[PDB]
Amino acid sequence: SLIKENMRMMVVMEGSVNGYQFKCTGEGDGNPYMGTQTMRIKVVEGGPLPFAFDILATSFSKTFIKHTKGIPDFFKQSFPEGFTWERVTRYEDGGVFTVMQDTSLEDGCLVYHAKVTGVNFPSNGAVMQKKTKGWEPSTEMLYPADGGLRGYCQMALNVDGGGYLFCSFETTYRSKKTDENFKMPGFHFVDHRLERLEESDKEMFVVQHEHAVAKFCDLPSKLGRL
Amino acid sequence: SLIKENMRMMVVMEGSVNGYQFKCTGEGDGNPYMGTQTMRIKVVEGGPLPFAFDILATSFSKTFIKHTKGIPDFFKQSFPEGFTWERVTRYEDGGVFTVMQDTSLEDGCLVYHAKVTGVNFPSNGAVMQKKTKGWEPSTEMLYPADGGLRGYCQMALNVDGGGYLFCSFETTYRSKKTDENFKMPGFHFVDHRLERLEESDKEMFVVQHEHAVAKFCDLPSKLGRL
Repeated sequence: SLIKENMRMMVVMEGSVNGYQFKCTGEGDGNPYMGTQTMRIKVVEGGPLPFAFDILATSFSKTFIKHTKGIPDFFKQSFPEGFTWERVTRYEDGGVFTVMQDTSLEDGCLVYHAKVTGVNFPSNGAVMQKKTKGWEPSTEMLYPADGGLRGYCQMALNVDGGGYLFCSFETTYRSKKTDENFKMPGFHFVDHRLERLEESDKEMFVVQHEHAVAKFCDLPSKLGRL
Repeated sequence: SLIKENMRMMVVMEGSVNGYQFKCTGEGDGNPYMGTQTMRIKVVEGGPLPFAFDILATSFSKTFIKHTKGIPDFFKQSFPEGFTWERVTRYEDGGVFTVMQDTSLEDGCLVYHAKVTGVNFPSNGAVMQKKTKGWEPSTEMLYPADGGLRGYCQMALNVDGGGYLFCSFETTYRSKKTDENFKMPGFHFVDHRLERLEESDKEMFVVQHEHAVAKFCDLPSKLGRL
């Protein structure tokens, strides 16, 4: 199959946050069926960034989700054509981060192109003041909609002092493939845990890891529901 | 302890939806430590309601959450004083459901008083057209805030035709107890599965059941985090 037990990925991210232009590139690898992946990222233009790199974290890889309980895999099924994802993240303090991402497969390497736009981040907020300390894990809720797959997520960002900064997002994943055999998943969840393993040069070099698993609620049901 | 292996509860809910006044009463039983509970509800004023009972479901019981390790029980620790919860649920189609709830313990029985207000529910929406078919399970994300415990949830309501209606809410849980020995939990999740077991008389009688468990993310961590 096109998606092997071990896969490499390359990324280019370009955009702006509060009008500040920047560009990042990255390369990594992972085990798509295990739901694990690692990415080494460099800020190639605009570094050192005047905002917390944490806001870019979720924009740097859907092919690396372990699918349990027979939940159809929207992403792995999309190759060789690939897919796109579009998202809007709203922070509790006004900041909004919108992304349009394209995922392709070239010569056996996954290729990502993310176009990002961050707006209205408060000048004295943790993001613009670089007082963030990584994300907590989260649970995404998904279901078919708008000719694709819709996902909703709520996340908490650790901040200096021991508090948290909340944000939520809605995503629409769209397949570039037109296949009679394509199997669409139904309502389900994806547990995520994105952790920063390393960083250097005022966040101009960052190493991120993510573990993701598609699953159903583990609680028993009185009606025989998933 | 004040909260026993088996507990009963009594509830009174009064308020309005889109200007329509109603009142409900209920009594239930559960096992607080197992995280299970059942409530038998009757609409005593305004029935049959012109809106889907489903929108009231989450307003009818935090004492019934299973706890294993690492997460102190904000709710069970609050007795005998009890606690309150305040919440705002926003539906993707404009409807907003706001609640102020009081939880007390009288003569060994849990007593709930919920004051609710639903506004702007679209006339032709699933709620006002009574085309809803129960909630999917969900995962609530919690952390300390505003002198209490903050909770965020995202829920999907099944609707006639096989689709879903999305909503999300933010809650603030406040303990009525002042105790220097009170242990505040840190960041965690609560998995919920609320199901309707029975109903009759155009929803003038409803039996709901809920299973809830406080937990950390299931996924392993690369950094030894919880």
